[PDB]
Amino acid sequence: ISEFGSTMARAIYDFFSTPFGNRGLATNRTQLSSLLSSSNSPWQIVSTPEAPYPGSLMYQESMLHSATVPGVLGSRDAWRTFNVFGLSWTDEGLSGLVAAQDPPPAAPYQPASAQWSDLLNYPRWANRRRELQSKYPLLLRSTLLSAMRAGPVLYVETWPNMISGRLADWFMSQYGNNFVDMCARLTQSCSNMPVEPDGNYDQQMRALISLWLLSYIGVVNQTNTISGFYFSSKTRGQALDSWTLFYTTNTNRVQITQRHFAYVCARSPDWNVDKSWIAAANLTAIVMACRQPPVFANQGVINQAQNRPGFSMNGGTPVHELNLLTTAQECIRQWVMAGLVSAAKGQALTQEANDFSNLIQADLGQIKAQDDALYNQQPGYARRIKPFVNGDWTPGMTAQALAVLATFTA
Repeated sequence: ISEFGSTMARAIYDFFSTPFGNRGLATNRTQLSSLLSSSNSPWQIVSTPEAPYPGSLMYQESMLHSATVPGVLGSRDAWRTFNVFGLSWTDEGLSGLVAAQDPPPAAPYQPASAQWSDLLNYPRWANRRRELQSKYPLLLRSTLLSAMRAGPVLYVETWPNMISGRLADWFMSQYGNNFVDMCARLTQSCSNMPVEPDGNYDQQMRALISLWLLSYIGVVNQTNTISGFYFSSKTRGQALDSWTLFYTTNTNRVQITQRHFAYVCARSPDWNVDKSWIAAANLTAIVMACRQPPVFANQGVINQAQNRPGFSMNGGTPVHELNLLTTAQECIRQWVMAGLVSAAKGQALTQEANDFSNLIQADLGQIKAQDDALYNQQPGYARRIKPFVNGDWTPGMTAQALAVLATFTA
């Protein structure tokens, strides 16, 4: 940890496309169509058959970027004849995606699997910088999901008396609010981009992610607060989980002595149902977009994402992983230990977590198995969620990540 953190404005605008397998990019035109806005814009538990989970849109949008963006970078007129999956751009500014001609003007673009793009090769983005910067958090979010072996990474940073001054008043203005609402409002505030490293929006987003995470893992709770603040949920690891911002006058307040940083990813596929992890993953992309962030350890990203200058390196910042169930269980263990619930209410809670994780393993397991089968056999099949492997359900290195995160209060 540099004592200052990541103060450098962003100067490199790299994009990493989604890995795909034997039958190409696991999307089609019906799925891509479904992601667009009323105005045809790709840049603007409510499940659907097409997108079963919250984490579905994240994956499916990474395929939309990978299909549509890397193919127009060739120049100023690329958009006139460019088409992919039956879609074409409306203008050089990539405002909207509409139906292509068929036959098209040129041969349709072929997405490439797990491939890097320098987005500054787009002449318009090289000259009108503010219009790349405003799209880049979306594009970075895709890039990071594609580079991750499992679920989405979080940017996790604490610093000496981090919630104070106007940042304190800001958190107090949100007393009793839901975490996901807070995240959506900040996304909302960032639309008109000007996000400077260490500015107000930046410091809010970083402090929100780590306040939340440290409550998610149980080390921050009502007996152990950051400048009074903590998130709470009545349930833990369960369908009903809902994190509310609370404030305490009279309980222990941590004394952060130094700056702390970690990248933390979700190992287990239940990340797909976790709205708070996903909302934290979205802020993470806005936070990372505005700066040059820590360089990833190579072992933290898939093979095709290694050794990208400014992004990944031998010796980079490690990516810690969390099995979500293990973490729910550990959170609960922290709550019993803090005297926040009885030892018997701890068991009830563990059992409702274990029980919910059972229904999610099975629902995702079947989505996986159907998707895998259909991807290999049905041409032009649209996968509904990022591919995973059954081993992602083990704890893995969860305990290592919990031990590191517990030091973030010191």
